[PDB]
Amino acid sequence: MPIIEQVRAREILDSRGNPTVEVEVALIDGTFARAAVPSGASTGEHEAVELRDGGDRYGGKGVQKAVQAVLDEIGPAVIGLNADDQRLVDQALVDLDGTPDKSRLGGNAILGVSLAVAKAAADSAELPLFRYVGGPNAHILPVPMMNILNGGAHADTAVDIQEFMVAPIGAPSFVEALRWGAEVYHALKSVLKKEGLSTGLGDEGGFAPDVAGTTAALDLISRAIESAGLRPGADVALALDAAATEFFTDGTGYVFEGTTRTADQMTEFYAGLLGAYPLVSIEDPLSEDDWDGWAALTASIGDRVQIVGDDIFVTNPERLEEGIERGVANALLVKVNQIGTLTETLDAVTLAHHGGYRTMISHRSGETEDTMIADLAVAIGSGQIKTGAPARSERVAKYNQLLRIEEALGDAARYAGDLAFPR
Amino acid sequence: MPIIEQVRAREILDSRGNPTVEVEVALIDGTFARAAVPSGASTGEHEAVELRDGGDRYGGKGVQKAVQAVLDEIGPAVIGLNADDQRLVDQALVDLDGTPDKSRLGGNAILGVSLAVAKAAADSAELPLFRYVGGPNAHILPVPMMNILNGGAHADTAVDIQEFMVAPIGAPSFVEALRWGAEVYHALKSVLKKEGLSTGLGDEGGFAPDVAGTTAALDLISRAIESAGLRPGADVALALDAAATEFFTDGTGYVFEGTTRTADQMTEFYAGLLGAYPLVSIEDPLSEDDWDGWAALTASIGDRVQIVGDDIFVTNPERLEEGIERGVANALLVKVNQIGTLTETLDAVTLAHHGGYRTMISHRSGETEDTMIADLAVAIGSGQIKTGAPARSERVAKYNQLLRIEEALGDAARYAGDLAFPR
Amino acid sequence: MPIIEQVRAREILDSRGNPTVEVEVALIDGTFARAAVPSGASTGEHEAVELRDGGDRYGGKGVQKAVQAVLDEIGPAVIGLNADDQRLVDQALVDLDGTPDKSRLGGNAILGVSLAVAKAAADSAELPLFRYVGGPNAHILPVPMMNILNGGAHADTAVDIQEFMVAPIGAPSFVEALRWGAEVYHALKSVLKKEGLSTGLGDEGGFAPDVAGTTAALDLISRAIESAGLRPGADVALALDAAATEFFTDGTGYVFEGTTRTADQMTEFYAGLLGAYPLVSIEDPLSEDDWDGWAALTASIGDRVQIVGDDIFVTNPERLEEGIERGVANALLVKVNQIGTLTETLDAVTLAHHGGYRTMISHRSGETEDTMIADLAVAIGSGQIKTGAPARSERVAKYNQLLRIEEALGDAARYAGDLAFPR
Amino acid sequence: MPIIEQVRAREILDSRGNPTVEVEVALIDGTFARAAVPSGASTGEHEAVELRDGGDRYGGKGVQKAVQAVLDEIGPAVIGLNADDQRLVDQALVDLDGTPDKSRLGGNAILGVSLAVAKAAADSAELPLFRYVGGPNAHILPVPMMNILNGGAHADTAVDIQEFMVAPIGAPSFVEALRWGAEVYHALKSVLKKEGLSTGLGDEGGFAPDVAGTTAALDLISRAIESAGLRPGADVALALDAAATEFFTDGTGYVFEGTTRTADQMTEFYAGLLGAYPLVSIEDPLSEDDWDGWAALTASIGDRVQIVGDDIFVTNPERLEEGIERGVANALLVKVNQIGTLTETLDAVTLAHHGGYRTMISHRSGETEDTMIADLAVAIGSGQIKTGAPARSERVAKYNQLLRIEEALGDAARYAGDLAFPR
Ligand SMILES: [Mg+2]
Ligand SMILES: [Mg+2]
Ligand SMILES: [Mg+2]
Ligand SMILES: [Mg+2]
Ligand SMILES: [Mg+2]
Ligand SMILES: [Mg+2]
Ligand SMILES: [Mg+2]
Ligand SMILES: [Mg+2]
Repeated sequence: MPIIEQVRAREILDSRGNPTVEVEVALIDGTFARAAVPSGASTGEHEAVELRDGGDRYGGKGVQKAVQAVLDEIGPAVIGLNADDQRLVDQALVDLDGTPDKSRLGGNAILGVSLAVAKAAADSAELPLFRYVGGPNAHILPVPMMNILNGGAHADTAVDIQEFMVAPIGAPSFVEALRWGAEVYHALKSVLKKEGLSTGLGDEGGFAPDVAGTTAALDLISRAIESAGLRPGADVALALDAAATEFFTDGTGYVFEGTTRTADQMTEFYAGLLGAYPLVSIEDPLSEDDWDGWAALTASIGDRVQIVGDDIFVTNPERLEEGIERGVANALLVKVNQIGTLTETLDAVTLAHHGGYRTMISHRSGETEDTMIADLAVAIGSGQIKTGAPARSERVAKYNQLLRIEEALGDAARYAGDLAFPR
Repeated sequence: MPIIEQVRAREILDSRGNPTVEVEVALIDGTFARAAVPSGASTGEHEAVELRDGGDRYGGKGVQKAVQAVLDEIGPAVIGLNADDQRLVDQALVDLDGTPDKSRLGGNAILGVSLAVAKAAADSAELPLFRYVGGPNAHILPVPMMNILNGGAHADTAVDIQEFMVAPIGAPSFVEALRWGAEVYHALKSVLKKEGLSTGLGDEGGFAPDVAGTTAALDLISRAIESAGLRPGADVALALDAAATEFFTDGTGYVFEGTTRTADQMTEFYAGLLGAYPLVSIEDPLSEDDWDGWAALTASIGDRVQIVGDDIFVTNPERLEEGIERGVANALLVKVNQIGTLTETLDAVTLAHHGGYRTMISHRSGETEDTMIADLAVAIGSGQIKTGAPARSERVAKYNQLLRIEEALGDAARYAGDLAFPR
Repeated sequence: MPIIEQVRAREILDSRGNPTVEVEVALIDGTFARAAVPSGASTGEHEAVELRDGGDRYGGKGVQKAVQAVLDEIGPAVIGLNADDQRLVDQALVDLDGTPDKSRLGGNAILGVSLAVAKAAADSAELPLFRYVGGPNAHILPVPMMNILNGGAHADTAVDIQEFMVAPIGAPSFVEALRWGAEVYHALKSVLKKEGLSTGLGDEGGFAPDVAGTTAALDLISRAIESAGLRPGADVALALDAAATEFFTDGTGYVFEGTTRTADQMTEFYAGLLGAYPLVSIEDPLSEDDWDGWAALTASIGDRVQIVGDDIFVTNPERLEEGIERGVANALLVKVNQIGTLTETLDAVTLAHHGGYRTMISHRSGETEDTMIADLAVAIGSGQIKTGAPARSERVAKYNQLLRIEEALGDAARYAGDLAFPR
Repeated sequence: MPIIEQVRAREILDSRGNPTVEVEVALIDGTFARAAVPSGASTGEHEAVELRDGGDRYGGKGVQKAVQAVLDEIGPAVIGLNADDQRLVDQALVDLDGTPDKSRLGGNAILGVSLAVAKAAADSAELPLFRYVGGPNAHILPVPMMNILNGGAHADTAVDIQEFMVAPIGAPSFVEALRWGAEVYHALKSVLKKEGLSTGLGDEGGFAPDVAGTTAALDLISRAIESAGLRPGADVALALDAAATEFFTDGTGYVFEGTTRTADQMTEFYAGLLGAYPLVSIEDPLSEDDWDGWAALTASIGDRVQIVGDDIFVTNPERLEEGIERGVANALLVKVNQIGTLTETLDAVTLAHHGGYRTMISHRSGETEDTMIADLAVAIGSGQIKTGAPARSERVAKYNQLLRIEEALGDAARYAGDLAFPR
């Protein structure tokens, strides 16, 4: 039966060398699932809170407190519930915590137990995780948005756009899309090494060279796409993650490239970018509190390009409805550890689907060898995924799992190429 | 394993005394599921073709040919595939037929095998059918739209609105919604018996009295709602199924109550109805070819009420996209036997979800003791269902199955009342 | 029964974005294993060769040919053998190939099948992989040598030594050793900023600074160790990977720091290093063909430091015996894919144990999410491991698996700290 | 599961008619393994002591109270541990005893439980007892060293060496080595009968003739090897067990053959023997405490012959490290009941492997029908075994078990002939 019997937790290291929680759920017969909780560089004001130790051990980032919370409190609080009742167990956890941010028990411990329970339920049904979480109709493979060139808050560089991403929208299958992405990645590596720029990978596997500006970066990416043998826009498109909050001082304006601008001038810069390049999506173009500027930008360019809300929404339904009503950000970015449980994740992605918003399962800066977000991007049928460059196998494990998913589907699979970017 | 071993078929009677197909799929384990194929009265032409015998036996409606087709072709054509690969088996069937409307093998045989395969896959996973088809997040119980008063193409009467439906949107749970529906039904029965009107149930369990007109019918329904002890609009709302095609002569106009009117005057009549009554939804307000009039009506009153497309769309994605682009009919009506397979059903309901359209799992005129559309309306989370009045247990089996579903969910369940009719 | 039933391979991406092989050997019971084959940055003249595709697809590095080889020949050539007869299957493969380098079938396909059948002959007995491969006495956790600072043939800067490593030899347990390593890593990450340098991770997770020379690098590392809160030598030692072949022009001397030197001069440089720093191990100090210089260096400084043979031996027993005879390289470096199969690895490590040589299970430049070298370094009881810096979770997966191994052992485990570097 | 459930013990007779202990560890599954504890003719000053009854029953050698120690203390003290954790259970026993030589509970009541659990941690995994203890690479069949001619402390004779042994190093396989040993044995039996001597078997199956001097014994053995059809040195070597502690009066000297001699004289006697005969190994050449003479003898001839201590080390790691650092003897005998547990045995054999010492699993004077030392000599890959002459089926059971092992290996097996005696 799918009734929880044991809940264990241990402390491991994530892809960046910081501690994190690993939860192992054992069912009565022997079904034994294991899930590790990813982490993020920016805490925010609305996400769930990670319960860190604090002090001098591990630089104050130990998670012995969350491990102890799982081993003494959450364990018996879920031992005995029904695995296939995700909403039951997740409401149990959310009430056992009792706070609107889950900070008393930490979002990481709760998410670890939630995810391991979902994995054990999918293992029990003998379905594969994507089939369970998505049902019978889970057949779509997502377009990998590969962040190949890093800037902004990741390195000392003039550019302040965080992530520059390519998207192989013109590929016939998913495996060919992965091949094109890897080829563009190596072509860009060669192009960089040619101009005496640094080829030291950041935290996302993307490069961090000292480029002149955003336009020079996009032109370098276009050169790399051309050198691979493809056609920009018809085969490979471009995408941005601006993260304007990382350079927005409240009440003065967005200091961009040494020139203070209003929301209007940022929208003009974005319009120029969209004109001169085959951009298909921009993520967090303005700050997460400048709602009026966001509505202005959605009116201006919000039908020639996809507008992804990464920080303005925190995968919270309560902020998602408020952004739906005011006509902003016709796209969501689903990070599973910004909400704390799988159930609220599915609810927010449903709420964003029924509002005309595309979604995009995304990764964190500190990931692990867990490849669940691939299964989750296939199950919910998002048709987009953002899980880094084809390097640093914490990022490549996701692509490998998507390859295995496509092979397991077989003739049923469909690649969501160019059907995810109509504009 | 979920690999198909045997496929049988027999000929049974539906709720109206006409033959239909019953398919029994037996898996290797011992999982043995059966499913019967419903059949409606009105064929919208675009929908899949129902392969009948023709002749003198059973009035020319025998289905011995579909039974033979299942026993000689489809059986070995699916024996050996993987049950959980719904899209695999359904594409196998659709190619084995080879026609754009499945007329060579009939939509009924193909749908019977599809549904029995889905039932055996859900039984294999040991999940319940709604949990399988909907995943982990299948928790919403739909608002039952109970057709209590029949007119139009169902009896000799001055009214030409086909179905008059009530909807308990104000109930706290699903059980109380069913109770309120049954109480309104019996109150209306008493109100009818008082005025010496006929209490002979039609094909939907609804009554067929010789009332003056649409307004008199709605006033009688409001009297019945008041006599039950509830408040019209706050507790119970009203709904219409016009089926205008049943009185639309092409090139002349909608002959309503002996007066030929254009689309404009029909929209004015509908606006008057919406004003004087708490109508929340109208289904097929105009013909299925008067696209311009439909766009006009969607612009005029298509934000004060729900516009359900029953015939203008036939659960076909190719017509659904075309109706999406032209701004028409912000609601779909999902009939499983108008498309022929479960897979295309799920695809059309997905396509209508991501377009701002609410859906509504619906029944046919000739049903059976099969309660699959209840599980299907819970799984896809439509939040609405149309399965007749609480009588004629081919209609009540669905409500009973929804009660069992709610009991099995428990604390996780949520009634979709007042969240499915914002206007 | 542990008899092989199926063997199937697919093509995936490794940690560097290049293709590689992944084999999945199922057993007649249900045991289903999976092992991906690593590949290094640079190979030599004596190891087994990888069967790459060549051409334009994937930059000429596709492995579709090795996948096809597994699926047509290696598959049926082992289906039916006994899993626990590791010495049977590996000789079967080695004869089926027929060449001294496994060129006909590629070392990668052979190694994939070897490792996967080993992971199934350990999963069958329900033992854990380390307990199987090592027996009942497998209880020692190795000292992690963490490559934190990269140089030489990687960042093309003024440094020539390839890998600078730290080794927490003074820790009480393994988990504290991992903590100390991570803390030294994060301290160096800040010392770099405090000396105006870059924090771009290389291929091993180590940093790529533009520091003056070798001595400056060791001084920077010592500063980071002091800033972490530990004591150099008593808590944390140091290590080197000279990789002399990358700067040795045959017929002339080693070109170091811009000067041509003889073997004697390099030995004096290494002695000056051993002087002012707590170096415990140097790897490949001279080229893999300068045997006489190797004997000289072994007799000179082979009593005060460990001498690791990385290229002078390729995990080949036939070269290992010769290096044993002439008195060189008191330590071996075990890379599993430089010999092509598990059995030859076990034989070479046995041969190096019975000769007074310490061993060190090592990683390749392109790894995957496979964590077999952790189990293998616990099983053979090497007491040392070299698997990169605590970053880039293709490196951190090994440390996480070693943590799980220590937790599973419990009181039995012993950390081999300060018992692996007597000199 | 490998969790101990029941532990029993009874008192049986060994090969010499003295009582001994027989333990029967049972597992929860049904795994039921028994193991009898051997006992030597004479103990020393550092082994673990046997807990004899003392008194008049069985000549004071009863073990009725070591049988009781297992049924009242050790039983519940191990019932519940994990079989595959040899380190765990063996440390549990060693602490439950609490003495430096296991005297409180006897070194026979503990070793029985150790062995009978290991015979269930191998029976459970369905591996054979030799694959478990040695892993997957256990393939080497040892060179049988057959003691065919007894002298010294065994019979009233002018011979001073204890055991004269032959070793078929030139055989192609193990079965041919056993055949050659048996043929030499019968040839010697015929030569003895033909030269007017006695054929009374000692405690090892070897003969006890009344011959004069060592040289005459080696000449008899060489004549038997010649008469068998072989040639000394190329086919069959020779070996000695001086056991010189049995005639070393401390402070006076090695009185033998009517000459009191110092350690220096014995080295010349051994050198003369080594010259005139093809000796490959001498066991206990000088004494249990004459360390300086041992170092001298190791310097003198310790690279032209193997030096076995057996008594100078007692399979105790503590004395082994001292003998390593002083580098006295090139080899040791691994007697499992001189250390008390299986774990400490493996630890000492590992410690002596990594020091340049070859090992030799050996038997005791009083053995049983237990054939564990064969499985243990092939698992640790010692390449040598000393288990008596091919007679007295307590000694032949070991050879029969090695034959079964060689048959079960198949093509994987390798005979360690002439690779175990390079000198
Ligand atoms: Mg962020
Ligand atoms: Mg972002
Ligand atoms: Mg109809
Ligand atoms: Mg209708
Ligand atoms: Mg190399
Ligand atoms: Mg190296
Ligand atoms: Mg003795
Ligand atoms: Mg002896």
